[PDB]
Amino acid sequence: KIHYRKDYKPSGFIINQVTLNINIHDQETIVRSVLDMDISKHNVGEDLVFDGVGLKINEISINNKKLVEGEEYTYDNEFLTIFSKFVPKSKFAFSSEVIIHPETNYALTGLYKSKNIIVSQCEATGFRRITFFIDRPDMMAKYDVTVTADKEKYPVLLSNGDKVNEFEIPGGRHGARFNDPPLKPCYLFAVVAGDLKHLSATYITKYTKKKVELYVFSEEKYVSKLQWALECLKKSMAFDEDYFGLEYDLSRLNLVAVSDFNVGAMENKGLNIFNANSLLASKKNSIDFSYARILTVVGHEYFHQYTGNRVTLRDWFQLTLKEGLTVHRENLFSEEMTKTVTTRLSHVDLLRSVQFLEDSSPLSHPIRPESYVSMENFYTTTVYDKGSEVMRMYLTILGEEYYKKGFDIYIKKNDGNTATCEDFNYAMEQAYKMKKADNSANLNQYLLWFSQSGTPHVSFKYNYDAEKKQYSIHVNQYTKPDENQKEKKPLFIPISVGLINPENGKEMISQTTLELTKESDTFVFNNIAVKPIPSLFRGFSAPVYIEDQLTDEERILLLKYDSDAFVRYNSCTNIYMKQILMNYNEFLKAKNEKLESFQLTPVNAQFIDAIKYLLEDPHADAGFKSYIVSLPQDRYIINFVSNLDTDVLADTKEYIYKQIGDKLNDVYYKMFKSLEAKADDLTYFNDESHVDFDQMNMRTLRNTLLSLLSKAQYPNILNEIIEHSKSPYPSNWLTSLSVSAYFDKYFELYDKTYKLSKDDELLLQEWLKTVSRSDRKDIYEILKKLENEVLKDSKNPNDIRAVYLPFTNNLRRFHDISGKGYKLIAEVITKTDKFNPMVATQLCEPFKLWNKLDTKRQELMLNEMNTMLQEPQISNNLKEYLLRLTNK
Ligand SMILES: CC(C)(C)C(=O)N[C@@H](C(=O)NO)c1ccc(-c2cccc(/C(N)=N/O)c2)cc1
Ligand SMILES: [Mg+2]
Ligand SMILES: [Zn+2]
Repeated sequence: KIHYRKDYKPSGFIINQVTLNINIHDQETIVRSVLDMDISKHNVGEDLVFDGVGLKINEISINNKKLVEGEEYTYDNEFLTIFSKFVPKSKFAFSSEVIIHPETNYALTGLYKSKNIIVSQCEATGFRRITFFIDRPDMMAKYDVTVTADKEKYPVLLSNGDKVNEFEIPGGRHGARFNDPPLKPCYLFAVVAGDLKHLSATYITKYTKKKVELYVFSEEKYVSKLQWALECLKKSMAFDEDYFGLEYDLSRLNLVAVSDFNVGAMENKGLNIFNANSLLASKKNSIDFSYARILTVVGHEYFHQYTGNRVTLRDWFQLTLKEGLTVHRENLFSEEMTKTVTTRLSHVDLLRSVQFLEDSSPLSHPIRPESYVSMENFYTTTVYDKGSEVMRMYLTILGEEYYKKGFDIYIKKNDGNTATCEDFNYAMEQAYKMKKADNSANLNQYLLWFSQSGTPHVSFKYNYDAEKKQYSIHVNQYTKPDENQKEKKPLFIPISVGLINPENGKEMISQTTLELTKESDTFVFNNIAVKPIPSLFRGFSAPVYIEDQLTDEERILLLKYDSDAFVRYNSCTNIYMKQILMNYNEFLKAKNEKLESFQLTPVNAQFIDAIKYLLEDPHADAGFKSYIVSLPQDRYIINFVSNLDTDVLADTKEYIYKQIGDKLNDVYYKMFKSLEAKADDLTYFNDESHVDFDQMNMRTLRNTLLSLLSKAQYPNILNEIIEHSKSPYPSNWLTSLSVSAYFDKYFELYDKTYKLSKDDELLLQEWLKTVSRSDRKDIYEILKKLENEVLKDSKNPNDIRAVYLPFTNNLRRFHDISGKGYKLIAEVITKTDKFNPMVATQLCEPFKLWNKLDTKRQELMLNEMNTMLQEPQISNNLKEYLLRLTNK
């Protein structure tokens, strides 16, 4: 069935109180539930219909009268229908006892078992897999939850709210009662049982001086990997206090790591549950990225406490209101904590590669969709990351002072209530009126950011009159028509701009944000002493395709002398892209015309000189340096090429890398050697509280340079690779594995790094990723080895994703013209879909670009998708996803 946003209507029923008894046993979990219910004003005497998926009914009742199946109710394993004539017309109690088995729940939705932990996951529609409920976010209720289990196996019992009772039970069992008086939607319900060890701390709030108990949990084996997460939690609480003036309102907050998790983490009230790879880390057993990952994910779930938990959603179409806004708050947090420009750059890099691809694919949708079949296919990079950019633009338009005012209005006005995207825009509009100093100013046009799909294209024309010292910027915006909107409307686009004097590299004007509200506009500047080079969309001030129309000479100057990190980064990107497009077409024509000889346009020499200039600047950011020596992501490039021949693009990249390498390899090597001391500094290796993001960036640079030098077969570089494998940092000795791919010492380091990784679950998954991403000619044989020797029949999403997803980024091998890469992944998708439809859909990501490739590869991918579609036992999740992707 298809749900439509305009069709929203309040339920005809009210659920005031939920009283749960969850009794966990060896071969079953018995769930007893009493729902104190009422009749709403929207009731028209309809049947009482509960959500309830895969529940085994022992008994159901109304006001303690046992109901008879068939006569008074029906249950089709999805909906429990109680005929209206048996439904009371005033306040009543609905009770039920059902049986579920978390032990065999491999979908990881509802209540399930992860190794030796019983854990729940209810967003979005997972609560209905635990007990009967009107499973929607506008059904707010109070929760009284009791959990019982075997004491030896599950000594630690957790749920939302305050633990009010702990008691022993005959037969070596024990129970714990949790009462949570504040109203909440059921997707925020959580329960955890297991042999958990913890680290703890006490946090005192900034303004009201409230004592908050912080707990982080994991299995005993990995308790030593919990410290950084605890630090991140404290940092998160501090930032929301310092930036937004928001304090935590509960007495206790628990973070819990589990090994089997479909996503990163979940913001269950007082009981945040994490993928282990997004909470656990140690410097000996984790790559550098884990530390940024944990900071962001812990921060993300914490910021949800206000934007998501205290102010909730009216319905699932408003998802971006809590997700886009929280990612935004998460990004502000991370930028403040890392104090490096690459943090912002990394988010732009992800958006413009992954989300832009989605936005131009058949899966394209606005951040607030008008319809859905599977809400499990709703949680997208569009909703999250474009949503975050849409939320961030409010800040750019209003400035920090008035944004904080607007955000405060939103929280104060909607605290303890459901809300919609209109509620947030309204709050922002109030601050906009204050800032603009007139009550006529509005943000009605801004709502189009929520409803209109596709990536806007913004192009520029420039003119300078030396006589009148007058400079103008003519701006045009354009969004391609798609299946969502035949006619696209102009958006409110904020363009943060600077003007650089090309003669001395100085700023010519103060900080300025151009407010483009029409299809096109001309912005004029007086008293401009000399023809400037425009610095456009500073900080990437809008989620758009930027077409600056600058010469490479101008882009080089910005790269060298502009103040804004993104514009420098983007100028470099634009120089690369122009080169990539030119060489691609040259290679393409040669292939098509079967030429015996042809010419390639060399890489701009002045550009190479500029890279060398920045690399040799001691005061330049190391992380920034790693970006400029790296070509744009393949998934970014494909947005600019029709019928992309992946082999030709691979040839293009290889030529460009070799050209730059032929001039800069000596510089690369010199830097790789000189960076070693600070990058691999071991001083704080045994201090899990000391995290230096600048240092980790230096390792990123070294490992990027090492990769370039290895591919280039730089003289005696194998020696460097061998010594690199002896480094204590996993980021280094895992890099040594992947860069050794070009040498016969590869399988030696394969065995060495495996032995180092095999005893840590998360580290082994990083090893799998490194092997999967290895630039090997025998990569298919290697994958077969991974399946037979390591992966086997594991149902762990982390294991499966680790083995297969990095390989799909192998431009040359995954897109083998035989189609065997497409066939391989499709088999894994179909296989995975049998027990975990959600992860199966995640594994479909490489097919998202299917209609952007050359016609042969289009046919190959389409055939595999249609083959998957013809699987008799295909899930609703996978089917709907593939149907949309293939325009059926
Ligand atoms: C930060 C990251 C995106 C990695 C994450 O962990 N997000 C979760 C979140 O919002 N935590 O607060 C997240 C991501 C997806 C989902 C979700 C919920 C329901 C369905 C689906 C789904 N079907 N994805 O394909 C995905 C739930 C939580
Ligand atoms: Mg403070
Ligand atoms: Zn979230």
